[PDB]
Amino acid sequence: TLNGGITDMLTELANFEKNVSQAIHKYNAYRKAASVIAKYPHKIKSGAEAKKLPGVGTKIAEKIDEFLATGKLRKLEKIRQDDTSSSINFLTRVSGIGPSAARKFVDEGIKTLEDLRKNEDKLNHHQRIGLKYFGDFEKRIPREEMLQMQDIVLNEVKKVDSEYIATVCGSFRRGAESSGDMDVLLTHPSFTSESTKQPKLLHQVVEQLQKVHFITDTLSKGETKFMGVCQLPSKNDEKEYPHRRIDIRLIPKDQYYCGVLYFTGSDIFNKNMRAHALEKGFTINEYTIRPLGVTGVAGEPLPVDSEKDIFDYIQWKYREPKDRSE
DNA sequence: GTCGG
DNA sequence: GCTGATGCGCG
DNA sequence: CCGACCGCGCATCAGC
Ligand SMILES: [Mn+2]
Ligand SMILES: [Mn+2]
Ligand SMILES: [Mn+2]
Ligand SMILES: [Mn+2]
Ligand SMILES: [Mn+2]
Ligand SMILES: [Mn+2]
Ligand SMILES: [Mn+2]
Ligand SMILES: [Mn+2]
Ligand code: NA
Ligand code: NA
Repeated sequence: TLNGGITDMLTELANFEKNVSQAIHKYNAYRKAASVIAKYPHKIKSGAEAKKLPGVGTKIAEKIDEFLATGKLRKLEKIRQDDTSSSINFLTRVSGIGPSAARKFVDEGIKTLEDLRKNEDKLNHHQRIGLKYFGDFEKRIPREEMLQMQDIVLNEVKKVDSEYIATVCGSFRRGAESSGDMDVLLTHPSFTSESTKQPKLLHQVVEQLQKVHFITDTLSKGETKFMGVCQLPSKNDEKEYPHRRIDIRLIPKDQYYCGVLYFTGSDIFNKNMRAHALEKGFTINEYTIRPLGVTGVAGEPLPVDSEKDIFDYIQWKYREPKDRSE
């Protein structure tokens, strides 16, 4: 946290451009500036010193100069006290409310958690669940709870079938002492790249996890990705655990290493790696790494036996999950 | 907003 | 009733 | 200067 003042303001500026300005590339530009400054090993003494980093241009060095001069930023003061901007920003904290719905609510005068209760009937299933667990979803998960969460899913999973393999990923796999949610990568030998039919795989795992009252709600469900809510079992009914976001992702077994690389993250690392893959003639997704043709068409998937195999393809020295929190 | 082309 | 553009989301 | 800026899964609903 050597430059947290600067990275905090860049993050709040990125969030402003996503939620209010609906400018995803200005959101991404600020996050990239913030991620690069988080990585810089000297305390930033001026915007000129920051402009030397890839991702920090004139306008950000200007905001850093103002921020170090005054301890504040005028642009952010305006945004915090703008009724629309701050109300839109607030609503996007509800899961299911993104920048479009937020702006439309505020245009209808719906602009506080109470207002969303009065108009519960204007929310889709996802939003209504995000309002229901609004506070719980902002609570972090101690790694101690994560470990009990991991033990419950792994046990239930192969109480459905021996051959399942469940890998908890996301920030937990990177050794985070606390996590935003639970991200679970799922595989099975009967579902590979050339597999057919099936897809009753995610459902039986989800259904089993519901049958033991671990999953409590569903945000979305498909044959490869599940998004929902879970909860650690209440200790003899004594101040229940917060409800938690869980994501389960079912990847073909022969594609496990691309899948685990993607789901381990972090998101900015994934974006940095895939960009770097692009320069060296590759395209990385959660299934394959494919070579880039002369034109722009992607080639056939390359053989992958390890997370490191992908790093070498793109001439990146392997970085362990702990070192992936970009 | 940024920076490579 | 249908669907594909749009929205929201995952790392 | 100018435009590209990772990659993809699922749900909703305007316009038929
Ligand atoms: Mn009100
Ligand atoms: Mn997560
Ligand atoms: Mn997640
Ligand atoms: Mn029951
Ligand atoms: Mn995330
Ligand atoms: Mn590079
Ligand atoms: Mn459709
Ligand atoms: Mn421009
Ligand atoms: Na720079
Ligand atoms: Na949201």
